Order: sequence, then C-alpha cells, then structure tokens
Amino acid sequence: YFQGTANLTTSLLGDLLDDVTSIRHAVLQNRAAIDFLLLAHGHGCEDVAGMCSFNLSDQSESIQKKFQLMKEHVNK
Amino acid sequence: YFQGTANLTTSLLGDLLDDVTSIRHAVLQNRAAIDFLLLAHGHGCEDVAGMCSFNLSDQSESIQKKFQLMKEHVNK
Amino acid sequence: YFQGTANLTTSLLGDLLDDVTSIRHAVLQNRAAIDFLLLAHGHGCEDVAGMCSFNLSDQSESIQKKFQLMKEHVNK
Ligand SMILES: [Cl-]
Repeated sequence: YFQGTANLTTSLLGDLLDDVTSIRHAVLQNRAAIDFLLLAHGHGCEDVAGMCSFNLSDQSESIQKKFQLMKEHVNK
Repeated sequence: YFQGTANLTTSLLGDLLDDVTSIRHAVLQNRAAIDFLLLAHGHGCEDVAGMCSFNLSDQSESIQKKFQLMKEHVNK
Repeated sequence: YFQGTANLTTSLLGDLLDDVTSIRHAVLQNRAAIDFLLLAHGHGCEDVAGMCSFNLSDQSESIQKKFQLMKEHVNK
C-alpha cells in the first residue's frame, strides 16, 4: 500500500540518518587527530586547507524534526 | 503518478547509499593512515579521541535489505 | 496528504544531500592533510591504503538532477 512504501522509506531514512551522523562525527575526530599531528610538526591548522574548520554542514536539527514530522504523518 | 514519485525516490536513494558507503570507507582508510602517523610519533591510537575505533555506525546490512524490499514493492 | 508525505521527503532529502556533500568535501580535505604529513615523514601516498585516491563515489551529478526532477514532479 502507500502506507507500505511510506513506512519503508522512513525506516530506511532513519537508518541512513544515524549512519551519516556517525560518519560526520568520525570525520571530525579524524580532523582533530590531524591537527594534533600538524602541531607536532610545528605547523598550525592554517597551514592546511580546511583543517581549522569543525563546523561542517550540520543540518541535524532540521532533519530530525522533519523526520519526526514525517513518521508521525506517515504512520498515524 | 505515485509510481513516478516512488521510483524517483528509490533511484535517488540508491545513488545516495552508494555514495555514503564510499564515504565511510574513505573515512576509515583516513583513520588507519592517521594511526600509522601517530605510531611514527611514538604514540598509540589511545592518545587521540576515537582513533582506535573502526566500528562506525554501519547499518549497511539493514539498509540494503530494506532498499531491496522497497524497490520490489515500489516497482512490481 | 500524499503531497504532504512527498514534500516532507524531498525537503528532508534536500537537507541530507547538502550534509553528505559537505561530509565528502571534509574527508577529502582530511586525506590531503594526511598526505602532506606522510610526505613530511618521507613517505608517498602509495605507502598507505587509499591515500592517493581523491575520486570517491561522487554521484553528485546524477543525484542533483533526480532531486530536481523529484521536486518538480512532487510539487507541481
Ligand atoms: Cl576523514
């Protein structure tokens, strides 16, 4: 049914949001590690494109609320 | 039609799953590279937040099967 | 309505595509940083699994056009 397709979509998006959140966290831990290494070479994060930045696209707020709204709409 | 919207959604999700899988793999290769560098400074991965961990959110199993179920449901 | 579910889905996918694009960019900047460090140890990217590669799964073209087609179809 349409409820079928819809519920599959939200289930799937749920899993995918959680994997992407997890990916982002790892990338930022990786960047922090990199900056410690640059430090130990006597270099600052400014010596490497992007390495000072820890404010990635983080539309996490927006996505969680829309996801909730979608579920509540799709499964009620 | 609804089949239209649905088939666009699964096509798109297909591409996105493949890009996210690929991203995760790269992040884990990046972390492995980092740990080799920490090693060469005489440090262990325990000296850097997260650097020992290679078990990221990996709901890949779950997502592939739901994706398959969605396609088969959406396009049959 | 179905337009409801649909418009929520595209809004959400929009945010997610933008976050994933942003993630990928960061991972590639992280890899570039890593390679500079390997260099400073007298090693080439060939000494570390994946570190030479900057051509990640990048189905960005395909996804943007399908996303556009989906919106135009879903919200018209
Ligand atoms: Cl990374």
